Amino acid sequence: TKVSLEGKRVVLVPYMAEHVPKYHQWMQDSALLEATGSEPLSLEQEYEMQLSWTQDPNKRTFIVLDKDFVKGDLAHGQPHVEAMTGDVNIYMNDVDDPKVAEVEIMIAEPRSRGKGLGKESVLIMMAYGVKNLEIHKFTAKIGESNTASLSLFRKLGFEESSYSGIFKEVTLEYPVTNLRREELLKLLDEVIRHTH
Ligand SMILES: CC(=O)SCCNC(=O)CCNC(=O)[C@H](O)C(C)(C)COP(=O)(O)OP(=O)(O)OC[C@H]1O[C@@H](n2cnc3c(N)ncnc32)[C@H](O)[C@@H]1OP(=O)(O)O
Repeated sequence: TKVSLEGKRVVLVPYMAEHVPKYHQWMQDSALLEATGSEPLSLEQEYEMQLSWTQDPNKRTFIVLDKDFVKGDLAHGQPHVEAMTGDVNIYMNDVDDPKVAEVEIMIAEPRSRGKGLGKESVLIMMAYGVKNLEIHKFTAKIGESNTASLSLFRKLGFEESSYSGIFKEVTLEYPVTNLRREELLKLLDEVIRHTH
C-alpha cells in the first residue's frame, strides 16, 4: 500500500515500523488479544509481523488515526504515532472466491471510542475493497460475548450466517448489492488519498 485514506474523522495510514511499539503496548491487553484474533507476540515477532502483514498480497491493513489528535499534515508519509487509535484490515481468505473478504477492526484507545471511528474505518475499508479488489461479499468473525463488535457489524447491516458453539464465534456476512456498491463507491469518492 502506497496511500493513506482520509475520511471525515479518521485517517487510515499504512502500518509502519514506527507504529510497532505502541501497537505492541495495545496488545498487552489480554481482553484486546482475545477480542481480536490475536496471539501474544514478542516485540521481535511484532516487528517481523509489521513487515509480513504489509507485504501480504491477500491482505490490506491500515493503522487508524483519530483526526482530532493528528499534529501536522498528512502529505509527507509521516506515521503520526501521537494520533494512533487502532487498526483495520481486510483479508481475502476464501479459496472458493477471491472476491470475498473478511474484515477486522480494533479501536484500542479509550479516549477515541464512541466517536464513530470504528464505523467509519470499516466503511472506508469496505469501500476500498469494493473498488480495488472487486469484493462482492464481506464477512466478520466475532466472539459470541463481544457485545461491542456484534453491535457495530449488525448496525452496518451485516447479517448472521453461522455460529460455531465450539469456538463461541458468530460469523456475519455483508452481500454487496447494487445499492450497497453504489453507496460505498460514492463514500470512497469523498475519501482523500495521500501519497504514503
Ligand atoms: C470482526 C472483528 O474485528 S471482531 C473484533 C472487534 N474488535 C474488538 O473487539 C476490539 C475491542 N473493541 C473495539 O475495538 C471497539 O469497541 C469497536 C471497534 C468494537 C468499536 O469501536 P468504536 O469506535 O467505539 O465504535 P463506533 O464509535 O464507531 O460505534 C460504532 C457502533 O459500534 C457499536 N458499539 C460501539 N461500542 C459499543 C459498546 N461498548 N457496546 C455496544 N455497542 C457498541 C454501536 O452500535 C455503535 O453504533 P452507535 O454509535 O450508533 O451506538
